Amino acid sequence: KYYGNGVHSTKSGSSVNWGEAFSAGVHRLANGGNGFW
Repeated sequence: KYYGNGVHSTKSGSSVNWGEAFSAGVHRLANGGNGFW
């Protein structure tokens, strides 16, 4: 499930929600993985 299942209200930030989801996960890999590189 990706780019579709949004916890927050899409009304407020539909496009911002999708990106926010993935962006949030980056924090996990940022501690031990790729992160943003």
